Amino acid sequence: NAKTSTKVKQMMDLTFDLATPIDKRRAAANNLVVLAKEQTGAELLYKDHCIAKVASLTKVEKDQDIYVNMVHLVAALCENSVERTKGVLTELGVPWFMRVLDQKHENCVSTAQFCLQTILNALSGLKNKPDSKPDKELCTRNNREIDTLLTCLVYSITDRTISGAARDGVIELITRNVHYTALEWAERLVEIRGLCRLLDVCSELEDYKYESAMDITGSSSTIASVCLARIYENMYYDEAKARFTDQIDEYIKDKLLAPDMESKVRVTVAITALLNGPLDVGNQVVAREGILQMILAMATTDDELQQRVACECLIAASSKKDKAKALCEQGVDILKRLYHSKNDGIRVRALVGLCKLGSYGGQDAAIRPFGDGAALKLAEACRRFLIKPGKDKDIRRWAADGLAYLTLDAECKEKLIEDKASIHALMDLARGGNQSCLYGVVTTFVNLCNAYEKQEMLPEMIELAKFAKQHIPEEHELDDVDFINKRITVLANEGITTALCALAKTESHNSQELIARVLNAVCGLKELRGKVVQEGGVKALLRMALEGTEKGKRHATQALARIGITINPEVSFSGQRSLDVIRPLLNLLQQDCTALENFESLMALTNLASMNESVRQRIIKEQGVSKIEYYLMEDHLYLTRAAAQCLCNLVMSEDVIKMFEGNNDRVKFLALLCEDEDEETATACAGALAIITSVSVKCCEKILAIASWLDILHTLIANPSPAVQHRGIVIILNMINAGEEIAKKLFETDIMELLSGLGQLPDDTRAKAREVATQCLAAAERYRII
Repeated sequence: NAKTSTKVKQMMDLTFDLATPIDKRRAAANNLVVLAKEQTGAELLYKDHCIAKVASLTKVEKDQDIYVNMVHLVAALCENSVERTKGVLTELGVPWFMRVLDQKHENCVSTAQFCLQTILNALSGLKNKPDSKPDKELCTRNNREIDTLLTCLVYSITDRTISGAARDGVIELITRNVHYTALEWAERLVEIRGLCRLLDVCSELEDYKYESAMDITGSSSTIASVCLARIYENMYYDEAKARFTDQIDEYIKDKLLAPDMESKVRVTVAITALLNGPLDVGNQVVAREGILQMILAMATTDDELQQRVACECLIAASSKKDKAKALCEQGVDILKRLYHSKNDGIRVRALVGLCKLGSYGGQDAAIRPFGDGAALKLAEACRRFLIKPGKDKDIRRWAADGLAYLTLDAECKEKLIEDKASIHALMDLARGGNQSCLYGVVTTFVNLCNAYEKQEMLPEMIELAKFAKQHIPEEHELDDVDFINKRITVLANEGITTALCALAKTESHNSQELIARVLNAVCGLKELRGKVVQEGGVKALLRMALEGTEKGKRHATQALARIGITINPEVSFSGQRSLDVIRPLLNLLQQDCTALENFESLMALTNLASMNESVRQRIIKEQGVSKIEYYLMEDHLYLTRAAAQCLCNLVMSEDVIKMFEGNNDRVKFLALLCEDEDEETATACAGALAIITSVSVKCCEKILAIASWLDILHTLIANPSPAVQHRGIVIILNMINAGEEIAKKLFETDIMELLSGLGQLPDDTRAKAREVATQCLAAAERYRII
């Protein structure tokens, strides 16, 4: 370790003395390198009081590049070290990270969050790997620090010291970690009265700032609602959902005494955020009570502020098919009135209120919603708000909430996709990352792509769904297809991938499902796969494939499968990515997925298995061999080919070979697949079995154990496919060379005679087979000399 030590000190130095200029950065970006996990690397910088030097350099440091690489440095050191972590928590305070968050320069928030995460990780045994759970043990030993960490975060939520960006980053951090049960953060947070604190952020008004104000962003109310909801998803028993709703209920009662306008305006804005979050709780609260009456009342006054706020609440109240049919009675009349307001922000909100109510229920009567031209009319209204240059505002967020409903209508989809100015407006909105417009904009995109969940018809006899099939069902009926594709193309072409990645920041599984639907839809066109990759699609989809809705994950995985088929995986999935993706892809191989999902998975896995022994290795450890194998027994013209082709790349790993050596019919069935009518299927199999017999004497024996293996070997030798026969005679050589007693069973049959017919002949179509055959005869000579 002589070497390492010296460089460390060389770099430590260059970095911290302000002499070295653009030389400083070299040391930094490189400093960070040497720690990278490597213990004998970190152990030192910790020991040469690096943590301290970083605390000095950072308060003075003005170059944003060096500054960031410094925080990475702190993270690198904590990584998987309870010690250096505990140690680091003492030398800088948790509040030192909470300051990196509030630094108002670029890339701070992501990096701050990465340390905090790394810290939370080391303390609890969490590894920064997909589907890692925390060590129950380390969660007890360090529960003091783990908890000191949570309480820090909850107390940062409403802290008026920090700016919006940082508040978001904090709330996000909490959303991400609440679900792990060995941490009990869901419960622990509800004790510290975290819910009230989240609600406080929700009811912070971004327009009119009442005297008591914290700095927020467009995404603050949304981000906070998703948190509220995620926390509730983890109130497991009935008693815990109790404590939750009770805390909320209480928080409302409190605000509703001394009901000045501020107190009223805030409670309703919070209730709105609460419906748009944990819906049941939102509803149990609207019930108790006559807050419905209170809202209607506010909507009826003549102050545009109560109007505004009350609309959003009405709009939010309608999120039940049940409580909307119940709501129209009284409220619709107010909405129609507000729909006539000269106040743009009010009109548009009222318009969304009405589009939402109007949307139920376009399956039931089979009769489409907004008949008789209402759909086109309302859409035109939304178009005008969307383009409206006159207010450069969040009036657009609502225009698009509107189109998320109208766009279910065919004619509407079509006007909209023709309307380039509006497609740009929508792109500019998503591109601007503002989380409050995700639902509207992305749903509109889903609609235009026809990517909404179709009517799912399932089979009696699931086990037979794929058997013997000779064709894979198109996703769309033939009339629709070309219009749909023209549409998906105009989206892809105005950079919908970058725009959605901007939004993918979200922690909402349901929000991720929408995004995953649109990206899958794009990847459905091979010509567009290129773009998606180059606009950063793979990183987003990979996250979305590992954590989300069962359906959302599915869509995201299939979109990755598609990219994998067309952009070589050595490029689209290097390097850690090629490993992370394997688990999700194997899940597309299950019986309840579509033949298309199976096929696109098999194809991608074949490509992935071709990379290195490392990716093969992950495929194996995840039970993948048997999951893929299943398809060889369907007589499916595409599924079986793909599976055979994939398997032909797995046998490159000796560990797979050992599977063929065991007690099973892997060698049997692979040999029988050699007689397959489909050339490519037969080629992959004889290829694979050639590879196997080339390295496994035991496998050559298993072949001789097959019912009428000689019949099988005749078929190979005389195969019309010059490729199969080449692979086939190679198998025979591999057996001959495997041992005298295998060779002898062979020499007892007409095989050697047969093979003496394929004499050497360099320029022939079958030159290769002739060559291997000549060597077969020659091998049988070595034996006879003895």
